[PDB]
Amino acid sequence: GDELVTRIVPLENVPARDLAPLLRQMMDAGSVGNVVHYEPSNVLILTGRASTINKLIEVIKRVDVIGTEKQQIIHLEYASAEDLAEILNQLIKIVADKRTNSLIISGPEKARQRITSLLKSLDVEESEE
Amino acid sequence: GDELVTRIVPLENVPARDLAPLLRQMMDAGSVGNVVHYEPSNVLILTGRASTINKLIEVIKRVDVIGTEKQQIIHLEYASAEDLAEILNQLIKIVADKRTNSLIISGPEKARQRITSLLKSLDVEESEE
Repeated sequence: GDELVTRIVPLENVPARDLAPLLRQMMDAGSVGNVVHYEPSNVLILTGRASTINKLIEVIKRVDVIGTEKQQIIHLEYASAEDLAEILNQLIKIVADKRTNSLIISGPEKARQRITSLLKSLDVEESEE
Repeated sequence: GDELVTRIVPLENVPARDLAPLLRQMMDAGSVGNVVHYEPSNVLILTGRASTINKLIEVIKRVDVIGTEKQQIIHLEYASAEDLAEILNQLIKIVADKRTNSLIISGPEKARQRITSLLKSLDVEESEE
């Protein structure tokens, strides 16, 4: 409740700077005794009573996983990598592998899904004949 | 009704910035206790009583799907891809595939429809003889 402790959550996805008006606004939300502060390493360090920090650290993990963009690298079944590169690149990162033939992709999980749906569009090997 | 809660809808299609006069105008619409705020990740975070947030989050999903432009990639039946490229490009994105022969297209659903109607214009293989 009123218990004043310091507890520290980074925003890894984004530089935490963007919560400085928000979180010292949450200092500015209620009766003070609060500290919000920022390392270059992008950890967000807090001090405050138990509730103000409840919804402060709420803000912080929030802006973390709602600032998500995260890595995945995926196979390419048949089609040559350079191609699916050529298409998706100029559609507006995207990495190709011919040796093991992989499409490699970054973004949020919603980038994961959207470009997995582009993949599912073309995973098919053409019946060139 | 009067229940004050924070609830958060992104505008994925557009950067949510364009609702800052609108939604803090909806703070400014009625008796306050409201917060509207914006992540770089383009999620739009709200705080307010149940009705003001009813029509606030209304605004937000609204400007989402009315800011729609969304992806689809489509086959090309016969005609070479470079061609239908050449025409539609210089008509004022548009991606070609010769290997699997696909016309690839971005836009709203209304871009979907309009250029599906250009497609239906020429899907036909010419009787070159």
